[PDB]
Amino acid sequence: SRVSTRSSLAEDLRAIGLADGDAVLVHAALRKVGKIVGGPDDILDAMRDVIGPAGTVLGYADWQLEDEIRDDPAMREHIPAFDPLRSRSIRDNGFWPELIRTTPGALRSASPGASMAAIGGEAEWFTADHALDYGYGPRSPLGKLVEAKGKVLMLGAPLDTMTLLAHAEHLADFPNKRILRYEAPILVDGEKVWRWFEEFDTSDPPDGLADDYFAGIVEEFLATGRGKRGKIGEASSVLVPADEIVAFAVDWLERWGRT
Amino acid sequence: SRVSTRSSLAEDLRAIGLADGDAVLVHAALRKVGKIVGGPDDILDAMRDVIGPAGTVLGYADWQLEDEIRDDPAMREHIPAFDPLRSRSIRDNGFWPELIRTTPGALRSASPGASMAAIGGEAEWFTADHALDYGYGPRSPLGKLVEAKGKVLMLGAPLDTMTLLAHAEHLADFPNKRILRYEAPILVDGEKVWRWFEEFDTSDPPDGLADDYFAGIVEEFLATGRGKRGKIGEASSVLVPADEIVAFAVDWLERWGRTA
Ligand SMILES: CN[C@@H]1[C@@H](O)[C@@H](O[C@@H]2[C@@H](O)[C@H](O[C@H]3O[C@H](CN)CC[C@H]3N)[C@@H](NSCCNC(=O)CCNC(=O)[C@H](O)C(C)(C)COP(=O)(O)OP(=O)(O)OC[C@H]3O[C@@H](n4cnc5c(N)ncnc54)[C@H](O)[C@@H]3OP(=O)(O)O)C[C@H]2N)OC[C@]1(C)O
Ligand SMILES: CN[C@@H]1[C@@H](O)[C@@H](O[C@@H]2[C@@H](O)[C@H](O[C@H]3O[C@H](CN)CC[C@H]3N)[C@@H](NSCCNC(=O)CCNC(=O)[C@H](O)C(C)(C)COP(=O)(O)OP(=O)(O)OC[C@H]3O[C@@H](n4cnc5c(N)ncnc54)[C@H](O)[C@@H]3OP(=O)(O)O)C[C@H]2N)OC[C@]1(C)O
Ligand SMILES: [Cl-]
Ligand SMILES: [Cl-]
Repeated sequence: SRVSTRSSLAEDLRAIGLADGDAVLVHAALRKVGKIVGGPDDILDAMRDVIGPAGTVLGYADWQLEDEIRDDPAMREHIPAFDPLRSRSIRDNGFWPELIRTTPGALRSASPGASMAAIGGEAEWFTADHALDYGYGPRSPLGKLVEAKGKVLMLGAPLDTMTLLAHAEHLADFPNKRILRYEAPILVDGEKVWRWFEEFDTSDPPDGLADDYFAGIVEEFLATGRGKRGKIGEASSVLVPADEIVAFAVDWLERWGRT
Repeated sequence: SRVSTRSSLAEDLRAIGLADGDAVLVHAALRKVGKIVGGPDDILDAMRDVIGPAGTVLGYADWQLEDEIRDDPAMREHIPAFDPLRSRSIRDNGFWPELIRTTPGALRSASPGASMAAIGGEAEWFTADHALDYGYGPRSPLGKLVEAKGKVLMLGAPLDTMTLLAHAEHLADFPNKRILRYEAPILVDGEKVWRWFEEFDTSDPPDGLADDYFAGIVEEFLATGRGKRGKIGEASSVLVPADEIVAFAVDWLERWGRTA
């Protein structure tokens, strides 16, 4: 139990594989890092030191609308619409996405449940044109992370929380993919509008698979030797390439689909 | 089991005395408000609905640099400078100042430990020209709140967290006022420099007074029939005029200083 600094976190970052120009989606359990001089913003600052101004740091924001509130007819006129500039990140994703979203210069994508926050050189591209329906498919920050050959850093975070594998759930061809259909309010140029949405279910695993089955896929990909386990401060962390673990996961799901 | 809405919060705020054009400094214990459909941002939205675009909402941000870290020379090069655009509010003041600070359009003043976040029609005036030394005196959002005849809302918050009374502590003529001197990093045209600061002590009360004596002062002020109590959602709340309670508190302290 000793203090991390902005310079200290930068060298831990490089030791795990973070490099110049990297785009990296980060899932964090910030308590695992331990003591930090300047708070967790030192983590994001050290990240931008390593990747430089061309790199991008992302976080999975989502938003705070509860399903039972959304579907309560008495609540309709009182629910604030999703606003990429104002809607706060879902608390269950930890402070990290909210840390990014509230950093000046950061941007947030338009697809509510799948919304990502991004800061850095390509933050505008990663958050632009996010599909409202199927916000985990190719027209999403997750698809663009694969396209740009980005990475995913699990910063102390349990491996089941790697949202990128939901992009694999979208791409993979396996039978009986559940489809969700829901109505939610979104801000359309400043005005609240209720819009119907549809997507593949991301809150429940496919039938047969366990809730934390994302964790097993990550563990299998690391056994291939294409990842990197590393210590960020005091937090056991994993850095994996985005395109390689998506392909590994798509094949994993399609193979299971043929059983 | 009651639920607050932006609409019902605006009714509660009008009922306690918030009005069109007000400037209100808010101290909040948001848990006491109870369930809110849109989360605590409904409170800020309802307030802006009541006071209108000419009104201003404020919160007491401070910042997160700890005294033990600040004074440890082994930490000196690693401490980030205070940046009114990036330094997060001290967590001890609750989510409310950070809620305001991170709302687009909000501004945050320059005097680190005394810094305030503000949003609304006069947020720029309230946060401008905040004195680095004696940041609770006349050149501060607290002084400007008195000047603008603003209000203070304790939103479920304990009455001793009324930071406006530190402005009265600054003005009050009583003997042996403790003066604090400390060094802290700030940005001067976008570059970190360490600067020495001076102010009257706000982390400890005057010698002989309890740590929570602010609360007694507010209660004594309400005992005169000025101010107003009411429920904001489920939160027992207090709205007082800024100028009247400062004059009351300065009188209270100066009369106390003449005893013993
Ligand atoms: C419409 N909304 C959704 C919709 O989008 C859709 O949602 C899906 C969702 O349901 C799925 O969930 C399913 O799968 C998940 C994963 N298996 C489990 C639930 C299950 N139903 C979802 N799968 S994706 C999950 C993505 N999650 C993450 O990225 C988070 C990863 N992190 C962790 O898991 C951590 O373990 C965490 C839980 C966050 C707790 O860690 P910890 O508390 O230790 O650390 P934390 O990060 O919280 O920070 C603490 C320290 O931070 C410092 N701090 C905080 N604030 C500070 C401030 N202001 N200043 C300075 N410092 C600060 C501080 O040091 C803190 O420590 P301290 O407090 O001092 O002690 C896919 C989804 N799409 O369907 C459902 C909905 C509802 O419709
Ligand atoms: C350099 N820094 C300082 C320096 O400035 C100087 O500081 C002075 C300081 O030392 C003095 O302290 C002295 O006096 C104080 C007051 N008597 C006591 C200590 C003493 N030494 C100081 N005096 S003034 C203090 C001003 N304080 C306030 O304004 C706070 C008022 N509120 C309260 O007190 C509450 O009781 C509180 C503590 C906040 C707890 O309330 P609560 O539990 O209800 O928490 P919160 O309000 O945050 O609400 C939580 C809910 O909010 C929702 N939420 C949160 N986050 C959300 C997100 N992301 N999304 C959506 N919703 C969110 C949610 O519902 C939460 O609830 P849940 O978690 O879900 O259950 C003067 C100072 N100048 O000297 C010291 C230093 C260090 O040098
Ligand atoms: Cl709205
Ligand atoms: Cl409480």
